Amino acid sequence: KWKYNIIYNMEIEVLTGLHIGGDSPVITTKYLINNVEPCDLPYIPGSSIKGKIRSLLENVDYKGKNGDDIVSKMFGYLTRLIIRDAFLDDGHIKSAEDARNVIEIKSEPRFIERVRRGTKFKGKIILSIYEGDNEEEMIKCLKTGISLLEDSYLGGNGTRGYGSVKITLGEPIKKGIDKYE
Amino acid sequence: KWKYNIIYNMEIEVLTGLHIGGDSPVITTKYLINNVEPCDLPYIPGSSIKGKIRSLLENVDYKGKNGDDIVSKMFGYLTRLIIRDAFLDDGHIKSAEDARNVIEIKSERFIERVRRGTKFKGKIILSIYEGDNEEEMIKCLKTGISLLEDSYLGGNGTRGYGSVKITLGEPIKKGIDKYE
Repeated sequence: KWKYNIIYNMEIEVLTGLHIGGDSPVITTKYLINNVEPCDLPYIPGSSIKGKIRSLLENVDYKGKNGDDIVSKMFGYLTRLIIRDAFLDDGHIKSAEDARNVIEIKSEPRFIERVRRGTKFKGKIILSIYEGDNEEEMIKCLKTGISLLEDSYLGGNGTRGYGSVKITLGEPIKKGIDKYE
Repeated sequence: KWKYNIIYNMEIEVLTGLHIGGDSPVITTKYLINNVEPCDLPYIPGSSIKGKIRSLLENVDYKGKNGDDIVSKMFGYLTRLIIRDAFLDDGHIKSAEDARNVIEIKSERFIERVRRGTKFKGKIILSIYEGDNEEEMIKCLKTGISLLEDSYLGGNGTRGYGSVKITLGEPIKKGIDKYE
């Protein structure tokens, strides 16, 4: 039986140049910049965050308060955790030329695209809570997974120093059946 | 099996004009001056430091206590050593007063180079697994850093460019405890 969803308005700040692949470009999608101009701009796929956090917890052998596989129960072997695609906070992005200033071309002698340090992504995380679930343990498993990621990296070329990320969850919003009406 | 991570707060001080390429400009990224105004200012890519340190270790034929290719086990052939990009100390970005002095235009052709005395900071993350030689790993990293100080970062090292002083903080050990 379902209790409520916990909603997190997550923010992802790029600390070192971030490369999530699609010369190798980063994955992009169409934005309407300044509510006028169509522009292809980076986004962070939810699969990248969820897959990276999951692999990090499996590397540290994260188990629940007992021996339970909370990692499997949350991230999947009924859905308990969605991490959606995150899109650019277009807060200081007012023209298509301001847009892909966001992207740096970095040589390594191929040329790799990266999302420059300081760009911010906004995305939702939805946690579904059912009766019999340990909400505090699930949040904790999510939090320390985020902690693991910040001492690691998103995307590729992390050995080269790419993809250091600061993840900020807001305060949790609990929505029960009442709030959906 | 993972045991812990070792975090070093790293500092890099330019001793002689450092040129890491992108008239020949140095690689730059967007900074914020006073956290208001944008400006393109230099940074040191982590690949420059890691690549030069490994390159130096190899010209020396560095090995572990046995025939260990510890350079490969660390710098790669699982991740064990991350060297992140290094960005300007927040002292150089309190005003436009300081951003202009950071870059010197030196004739040789005009070559940009980061002025002597500017400081960068970044992180070195080491991951230690079951059966890895932590003492030799740290020794191999520190030996490469030591060799770097008698070499150079970037280009035109023969002309005296890119002398660098690297300072590692005290190591921060982080097991599962510090991540919960």
